[PDB]
Amino acid sequence: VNSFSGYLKLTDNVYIKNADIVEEAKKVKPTVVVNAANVYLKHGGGVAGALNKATNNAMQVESDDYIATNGPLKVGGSCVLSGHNLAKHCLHVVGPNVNKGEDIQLLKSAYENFNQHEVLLAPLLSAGIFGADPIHSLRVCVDTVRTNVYLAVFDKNLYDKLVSSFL
Ligand SMILES: OC[C@H](C[C@H]1CCCO1)Nc1ncnc2[nH]ccc12
Ligand SMILES: [Cl-]
Repeated sequence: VNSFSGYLKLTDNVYIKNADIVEEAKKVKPTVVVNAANVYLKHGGGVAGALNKATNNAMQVESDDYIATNGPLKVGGSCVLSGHNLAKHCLHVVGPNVNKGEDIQLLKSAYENFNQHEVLLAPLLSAGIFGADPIHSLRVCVDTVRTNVYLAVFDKNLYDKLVSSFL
């Protein structure tokens, strides 16, 4: 039993809800919140910009030190950093950004990072401003993640479409 509430259950392990991920994490304080990151950990917009704003830019300051030490992530890769005031940890995961010409096949690799964590709050990878088809991202999530994932969907019209179209 966990404290996630109001989710629709899609499979044995994937749950979904219409929610603002910033407000969800603040309420639940999950062990792991997933950020929709880029390889530079520059948290400018979309989920990333919103999560960073909620930390009063502490996420960005931590991220800049991480990059200065380690260099950029790989597309499809991840790193674990602090969750600041939102969660114990933030798993920064880089899904392909179609608006940059990145290979959509890397979306499965990106979701594989979730399997290193028993329970996660997360957005749909490569959705929103990353330019991929969200119905596709949900399908890859369900077919790749085996741990317990609670998916927050910002857009109301999008959430209803994912549920109604889910197989
Ligand atoms: O796939 C990531 C989605 C994409 C959106 C853009 C259009 C339809 O869905 N973004 C977010 N999902 C959940 N919480 C969020 N908080 C801030 C942004 C955000
Ligand atoms: Cl977005």
